[PDB]
Amino acid sequence: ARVLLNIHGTGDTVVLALCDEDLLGVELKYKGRTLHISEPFYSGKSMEPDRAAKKIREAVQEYEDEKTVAINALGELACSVVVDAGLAREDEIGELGGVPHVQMYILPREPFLEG
Amino acid sequence: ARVLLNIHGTGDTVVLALCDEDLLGVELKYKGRTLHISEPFYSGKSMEPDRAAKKIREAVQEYEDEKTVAINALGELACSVVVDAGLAREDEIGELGGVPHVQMYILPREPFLEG
Repeated sequence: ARVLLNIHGTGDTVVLALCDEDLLGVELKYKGRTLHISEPFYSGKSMEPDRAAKKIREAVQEYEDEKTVAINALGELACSVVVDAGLAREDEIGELGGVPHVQMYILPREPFLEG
Repeated sequence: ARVLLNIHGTGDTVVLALCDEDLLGVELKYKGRTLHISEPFYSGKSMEPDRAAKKIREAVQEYEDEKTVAINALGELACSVVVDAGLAREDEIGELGGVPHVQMYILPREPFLEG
Protein backbone atom coordinates (compact mmCIF):
# COMPACT_ATOMS: atom_id res chain seq x y z
CA ALA A 1 0.00 0.00 0.00
CA ARG A 2 2.73 2.33 -1.10
CA VAL A 3 2.92 5.35 -3.32
CA LEU A 4 6.17 6.81 -4.68
CA LEU A 5 6.59 10.55 -4.09
CA ASN A 6 9.04 12.56 -6.16
CA ILE A 7 9.51 16.29 -5.51
CA HIS A 8 12.01 18.19 -7.66
CA GLY A 9 12.53 21.92 -8.03
CA THR A 10 13.98 23.04 -11.39
CA GLY A 11 14.19 26.86 -12.03
CA ASP A 12 10.70 28.40 -11.64
CA THR A 13 8.98 25.11 -11.29
CA VAL A 14 8.37 22.41 -8.65
CA VAL A 15 7.05 19.03 -9.81
CA LEU A 16 5.29 16.80 -7.25
CA ALA A 17 5.01 13.39 -8.89
CA LEU A 18 3.21 10.33 -7.47
CA CYS A 19 3.01 6.82 -8.77
CA ASP A 20 1.45 3.77 -7.17
CA GLU A 21 4.50 1.67 -6.20
CA ASP A 22 3.16 -1.44 -8.01
CA LEU A 23 2.78 0.39 -11.33
CA LEU A 24 6.53 1.09 -11.59
CA GLY A 25 8.04 -0.76 -14.56
CA VAL A 26 4.68 -1.79 -16.07
CA GLU A 27 3.62 -1.00 -19.63
CA LEU A 28 0.14 0.45 -19.97
CA LYS A 29 -2.01 0.54 -23.12
CA TYR A 30 -5.56 1.96 -23.37
CA LYS A 31 -7.34 3.96 -26.09
CA GLY A 32 -4.32 4.43 -28.38
CA ARG A 33 -1.97 5.35 -25.53
CA THR A 34 1.24 3.40 -24.85
CA LEU A 35 2.99 4.26 -21.55
CA HIS A 36 6.14 2.75 -19.95
CA ILE A 37 6.33 3.38 -16.17
CA SER A 38 10.06 4.19 -16.17
CA GLU A 39 12.37 4.59 -13.19
CA PRO A 40 13.76 7.97 -14.31
CA PHE A 41 10.25 9.45 -14.53
CA TYR A 42 8.31 7.47 -11.89
CA SER A 43 10.73 6.70 -9.04
CA GLY A 44 10.47 8.33 -5.65
CA LYS A 45 10.25 7.75 -1.93
CA SER A 46 7.91 4.86 -1.04
CA MET A 47 5.46 6.09 1.55
CA GLU A 48 2.04 5.38 2.96
CA PRO A 49 -0.92 7.39 1.50
CA ASP A 50 -1.56 9.47 4.67
CA ARG A 51 2.17 10.34 4.82
CA ALA A 52 2.32 11.29 1.11
CA ALA A 53 -0.76 13.53 1.41
CA LYS A 54 0.88 15.36 4.37
CA LYS A 55 4.10 15.97 2.47
CA ILE A 56 2.24 17.03 -0.69
CA ARG A 57 0.16 19.58 1.30
CA GLU A 58 3.36 20.83 2.86
CA ALA A 59 5.16 21.26 -0.49
CA VAL A 60 2.26 23.24 -1.99
CA GLN A 61 2.00 25.65 0.97
CA GLU A 62 5.77 26.18 0.89
CA TYR A 63 5.97 26.78 -2.84
CA GLU A 64 2.75 28.07 -4.33
CA ASP A 65 3.68 31.73 -3.95
CA GLU A 66 7.26 31.54 -5.36
CA LYS A 67 7.12 28.67 -7.87
CA THR A 68 4.87 27.07 -10.46
CA VAL A 69 3.66 23.81 -8.92
CA ALA A 70 2.95 20.86 -11.23
CA ILE A 71 1.19 17.84 -9.68
CA ASN A 72 1.31 14.63 -11.63
CA ALA A 73 -0.32 11.49 -10.26
CA LEU A 74 -0.55 8.02 -11.75
CA GLY A 75 -2.48 5.20 -10.08
CA GLU A 76 -5.57 4.74 -7.93
CA LEU A 77 -3.67 5.11 -4.70
CA ALA A 78 -1.69 8.13 -6.03
CA CYS A 79 -4.87 9.85 -7.16
CA SER A 80 -6.59 9.31 -3.77
CA VAL A 81 -3.59 11.01 -2.18
CA VAL A 82 -4.07 14.11 -4.34
CA VAL A 83 -7.78 14.02 -3.35
CA ASP A 84 -6.91 13.55 0.33
CA ALA A 85 -4.45 16.47 0.11
CA GLY A 86 -7.42 18.59 -1.03
CA LEU A 87 -5.81 19.28 -4.39
CA ALA A 88 -8.46 17.77 -6.64
CA ARG A 89 -11.98 16.30 -6.43
CA GLU A 90 -12.70 12.62 -7.10
CA ASP A 91 -14.60 13.65 -10.25
CA GLU A 92 -11.74 15.65 -11.79
CA ILE A 93 -9.47 12.59 -11.77
CA GLY A 94 -8.86 11.39 -15.32
CA GLU A 95 -7.36 8.22 -16.69
CA LEU A 96 -4.28 7.24 -18.68
CA GLY A 97 -3.52 3.65 -19.77
CA GLY A 98 -6.75 2.49 -18.10
CA VAL A 99 -5.39 3.74 -14.79
CA PRO A 100 -6.45 6.88 -12.86
CA HIS A 101 -4.36 9.98 -13.67
CA VAL A 102 -4.17 13.56 -12.68
CA GLN A 103 -2.06 16.35 -14.16
CA MET A 104 -2.53 19.78 -12.58
CA TYR A 105 -0.82 23.15 -12.27
CA ILE A 106 -0.78 25.79 -9.61
CA LEU A 107 0.27 28.80 -11.63
CA PRO A 108 1.50 31.94 -9.88
CA ARG A 109 -0.21 35.34 -9.72
CA GLU A 110 1.35 38.71 -10.44
CA PRO A 111 2.55 40.01 -7.06
CA PHE A 112 0.54 42.48 -4.95
CA LEU A 113 2.92 45.31 -3.85
CA GLU A 114 0.46 46.54 -1.24
CA GLY A 115 0.02 42.85 -0.29
CA ALA B 1 29.43 34.36 -21.99
CA ARG B 2 27.65 31.37 -20.38
CA VAL B 3 24.18 30.03 -19.72
CA LEU B 4 23.18 27.33 -17.13
CA LEU B 5 20.96 24.54 -18.48
CA ASN B 6 19.18 22.33 -16.00
CA ILE B 7 16.95 19.56 -17.44
CA HIS B 8 14.93 17.23 -15.20
CA GLY B 9 12.05 14.89 -16.07
CA THR B 10 9.51 13.65 -13.52
CA GLY B 11 5.97 12.23 -13.88
CA ASP B 12 4.47 13.75 -17.06
CA THR B 13 6.79 16.76 -17.02
CA VAL B 14 10.25 17.71 -18.42
CA VAL B 15 11.52 21.01 -17.14
CA LEU B 16 14.20 22.79 -19.13
CA ALA B 17 15.51 25.65 -17.01
CA LEU B 18 18.00 28.19 -18.36
CA CYS B 19 19.73 30.84 -16.31
CA ASP B 20 22.50 33.36 -17.04
CA GLU B 21 25.54 32.12 -15.14
CA ASP B 22 26.34 35.60 -13.78
CA LEU B 23 22.86 35.67 -12.19
CA LEU B 24 23.25 32.58 -10.03
CA GLY B 25 23.17 33.48 -6.33
CA VAL B 26 21.74 36.99 -6.84
CA GLU B 27 18.56 38.53 -5.40
CA LEU B 28 15.94 40.22 -7.55
CA LYS B 29 13.29 42.50 -6.15
CA TYR B 30 10.06 43.22 -8.01
CA LYS B 31 6.75 44.73 -6.79
CA GLY B 32 7.53 43.83 -3.16
CA ARG B 33 8.82 40.34 -4.00
CA THR B 34 12.24 38.79 -3.44
CA LEU B 35 13.49 36.23 -5.89
CA HIS B 36 16.47 34.22 -4.70
CA ILE B 37 18.32 32.83 -7.74
CA SER B 38 19.28 29.84 -5.56
CA GLU B 39 21.68 27.02 -6.43
CA PRO B 40 19.28 24.13 -5.86
CA PHE B 41 16.67 25.55 -8.34
CA TYR B 42 19.07 27.28 -10.68
CA SER B 43 22.21 25.24 -11.18
CA GLY B 44 22.74 23.73 -14.55
CA LYS B 45 25.40 22.59 -16.90
CA SER B 46 27.32 25.74 -17.91
CA MET B 47 27.35 26.11 -21.66
CA GLU B 48 27.71 28.44 -24.59
CA PRO B 49 24.35 29.90 -25.84
CA ASP B 50 24.58 28.20 -29.25
CA ARG B 51 25.07 24.81 -27.59
CA ALA B 52 22.22 25.55 -25.17
CA ALA B 53 19.89 26.36 -28.12
CA LYS B 54 20.82 23.05 -29.76
CA LYS B 55 20.09 21.03 -26.57
CA ILE B 56 16.78 22.87 -26.05
CA ARG B 57 15.71 22.11 -29.61
CA GLU B 58 16.62 18.44 -29.16
CA ALA B 59 14.82 17.97 -25.83
CA VAL B 60 11.67 19.62 -27.30
CA GLN B 61 11.64 17.18 -30.24
CA GLU B 62 12.56 14.29 -27.92
CA TYR B 63 9.46 14.65 -25.71
CA GLU B 64 6.93 16.00 -28.22
CA ASP B 65 4.77 12.85 -28.06
CA GLU B 66 5.46 11.84 -24.49
CA LYS B 67 5.67 14.60 -21.96
CA THR B 68 4.77 18.19 -21.31
CA VAL B 69 7.91 20.35 -21.70
CA ALA B 70 7.96 23.37 -19.38
CA ILE B 71 10.62 25.97 -20.17
CA ASN B 72 11.75 28.64 -17.74
CA ALA B 73 14.48 31.10 -18.81
CA LEU B 74 15.91 33.88 -16.67
CA GLY B 75 18.38 36.46 -18.10
CA GLU B 76 19.19 38.21 -21.37
CA LEU B 77 21.39 35.43 -22.72
CA ALA B 78 18.98 32.70 -21.49
CA CYS B 79 15.99 34.28 -23.22
CA SER B 80 18.02 34.83 -26.39
CA VAL B 81 18.66 31.08 -26.28
CA VAL B 82 14.91 30.41 -26.23
CA VAL B 83 14.47 32.80 -29.23
CA ASP B 84 17.40 31.29 -31.11
CA ALA B 85 15.96 27.82 -30.63
CA GLY B 86 12.84 29.09 -32.51
CA LEU B 87 10.71 28.56 -29.43
CA ALA B 88 9.62 32.15 -28.79
CA ARG B 89 9.57 35.51 -30.65
CA GLU B 90 11.74 38.30 -29.31
CA ASP B 91 8.57 40.29 -28.49
CA GLU B 92 7.13 37.44 -26.37
CA ILE B 93 9.93 37.51 -23.80
CA GLY B 94 8.75 38.87 -20.47
CA GLU B 95 10.79 40.22 -17.60
CA LEU B 96 11.10 39.59 -13.89
CA GLY B 97 12.82 42.22 -11.73
CA GLY B 98 14.16 44.21 -14.68
CA VAL B 99 15.70 40.93 -15.94
CA PRO B 100 14.34 39.16 -19.04
CA HIS B 101 12.18 36.13 -18.25
CA VAL B 102 10.13 33.62 -20.20
CA GLN B 103 7.90 30.70 -19.11
CA MET B 104 6.45 28.27 -21.70
CA TYR B 105 4.39 25.05 -21.56
CA ILE B 106 4.69 22.86 -24.59
CA LEU B 107 2.14 20.07 -24.34
CA PRO B 108 2.54 16.81 -26.30
CA ARG B 109 1.04 16.28 -29.75
CA GLU B 110 -2.40 14.73 -29.89
CA PRO B 111 -2.01 11.06 -30.76
CA PHE B 112 -2.14 9.86 -34.37
CA LEU B 113 -1.59 6.60 -36.21
CA GLU B 114 0.54 5.94 -39.31
CA GLY B 115 -0.36 3.22 -41.86
